[PDB]
Amino acid sequence: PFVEDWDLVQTLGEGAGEVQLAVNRVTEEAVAVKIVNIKKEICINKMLNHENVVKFYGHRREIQYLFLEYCSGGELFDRIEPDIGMPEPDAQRFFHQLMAGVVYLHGIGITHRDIKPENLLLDERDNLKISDFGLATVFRYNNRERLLNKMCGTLPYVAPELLKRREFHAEPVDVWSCGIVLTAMLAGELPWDQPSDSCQEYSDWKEKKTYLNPWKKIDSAPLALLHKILVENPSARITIPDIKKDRWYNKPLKKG
Ligand SMILES: NC(=O)c1ncc(N[C@H]2CCCNC2)c2nc(-c3ccc(Cl)cc3)cn12
Repeated sequence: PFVEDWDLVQTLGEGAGEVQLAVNRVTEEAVAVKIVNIKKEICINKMLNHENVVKFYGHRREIQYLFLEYCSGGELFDRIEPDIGMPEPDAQRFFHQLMAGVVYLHGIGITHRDIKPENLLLDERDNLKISDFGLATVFRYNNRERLLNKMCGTLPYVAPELLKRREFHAEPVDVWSCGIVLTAMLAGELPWDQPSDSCQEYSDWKEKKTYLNPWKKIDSAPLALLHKILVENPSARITIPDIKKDRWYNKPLKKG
């Protein structure tokens, strides 16, 4: 066990330390407790205020204890059936929410840098919340953008420029990773280990061999969006404002 007025029940997961479920045995309030960038993660977390971003309640040192909004729905990762994905209507809804969360972060000059299904949680209402800001950083301050120069993230989810460029813009990288997540949601598999020239799967994609997995499992509509997101040249890659105007993005979907 317990921290101050909170008792720790179970180990909900773990980064990397351990994420525990805490209950204010008195007020019965339930929140997530993460046990331990760290300094920056807290600083960044303190700026976060959005319905699609895990809320930060506070921290305590004592090993720093981060108190976060509890998402009982777990990771989006576990809603993805291997080799199958999930119903398109569910995928679209999660993607809508992911975009809302990313737009917000980018609007406050914050880049997540580690968007993946393991870092996207769901509340009791199955609302998506962006989580795990341990790799996040500021890319815009005083209205002045700063290019990124460090390589952070998770290989299957990183944009190709991150592996080939000295410096790169932060936004297009987060957008790319969102497209990898969309791919996973609709195909139940990742398209490649990494977006490098030495990767057969990536080369096949650039060569537009969509008759191969996982592209063949994806409907033409969402697939056309993926064609705009997973663009090698970050300056040609689709932006969020344009994603929001995409045909599939705006397609009414019914399940079942
Ligand atoms: N803020 C939360 O709530 C929360 N934060 C982080 C979690 N795990 C990390 C682990 C490392 C990768 N990123 C996610 C996590 N797992 C659950 C959960 C909820 C319900 C079930 Cl059934 C299982 C896990 C809830 N959370």
